Amino acid sequence: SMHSDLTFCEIILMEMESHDAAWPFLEPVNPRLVSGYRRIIKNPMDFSTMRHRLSRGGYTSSEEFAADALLVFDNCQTFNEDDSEVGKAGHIMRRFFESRWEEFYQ
Ligand SMILES: CC(=O)c1c(C)[nH]c(-c2csc(N3CCNCC3)n2)c1CCC(C)C
Ligand SMILES: CC(=O)c1c(C)[nH]c(-c2csc(N3CCNCC3)n2)c1CCC(C)C
Repeated sequence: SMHSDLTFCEIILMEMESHDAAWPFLEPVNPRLVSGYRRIIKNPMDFSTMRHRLSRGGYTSSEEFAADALLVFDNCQTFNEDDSEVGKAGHIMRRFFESRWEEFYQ
């Protein structure tokens, strides 16, 4: 399971999931709702996958956790136009994440 030293990451992820712009990213991108996603996006990521990975001990370090967070936002900007609803949400969430991360990494 998760080491207590990563509790700050668990909290950041909880706060991300609660954010008004998080709704696109809560669960894996759903083939029932959009086609051609995994054709393009070779490493899908979403907050529920991260939540389960963190809780089971699948992140040994905070850097591995942060890499998956950034993968959510990198995938979003690779697939979606910047002015689309999901594209805009990804930019909001990246800023929110990076602002929280910078409290710890400075
Ligand atoms: C392609 C993409 O990057 C997307 C991401 C990260 N999310 C979503 C999305 C949209 S609507 C929804 N849910 C989740 C589950 N609950 C119902 C609503 N997820 C997309 C598809 C965008 C567009 C093609 C509709
Ligand atoms: C239910 C669902 O599967 C959905 C699919 C495929 N797309 C969208 C979507 C994208 S953007 C937008 N709007 C609505 C009108 N006002 C705000 C912008 N709805 C949804 C609703 C999901 C909900 C979590 C927001």
